[PDB]
Amino acid sequence: AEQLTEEQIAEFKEAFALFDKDGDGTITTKELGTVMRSLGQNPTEAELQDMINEVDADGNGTIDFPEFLSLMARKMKEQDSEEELIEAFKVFDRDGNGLISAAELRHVMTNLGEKLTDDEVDEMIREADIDGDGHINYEEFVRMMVSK
Ligand SMILES: [Ca+2]
Ligand SMILES: [Ca+2]
Ligand SMILES: [Ca+2]
Ligand SMILES: [Ca+2]
Repeated sequence: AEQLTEEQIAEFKEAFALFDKDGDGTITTKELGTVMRSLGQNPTEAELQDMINEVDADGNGTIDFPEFLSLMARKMKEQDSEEELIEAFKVFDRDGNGLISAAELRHVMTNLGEKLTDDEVDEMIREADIDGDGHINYEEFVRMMVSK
């Protein structure tokens, strides 16, 4: 009773069409290459082959539209969970400097209904901190959120 509407499919065909320059229904390493170069990156042939191999489920050396539909689904699913984590990081990082301090984390925990001492909060930071600055940056934040 669901998965994809005609309209989503139509928009996924538009995207496929940008890459499939000659309209044969497949994207080759060299078509991938033409699109990347247009975006200011010039990958070597070996780099292009690793990107296709990643996506090529049947091993025929090219990406058809079912294969691109699979890819696009995994990717946007992933882009959603990254949006969530970036959003939760910017509410904690009250001054926007890239780093959650102990004062910032304690203030947000109190608005979440948890009145924590500075010792409690220092312990929370200490478990998550990797570079030893006593702040949580985004990388340390994601590594804690995805599992301790
Ligand atoms: Ca093609
Ligand atoms: Ca294939
Ligand atoms: Ca901050
Ligand atoms: Ca740190």
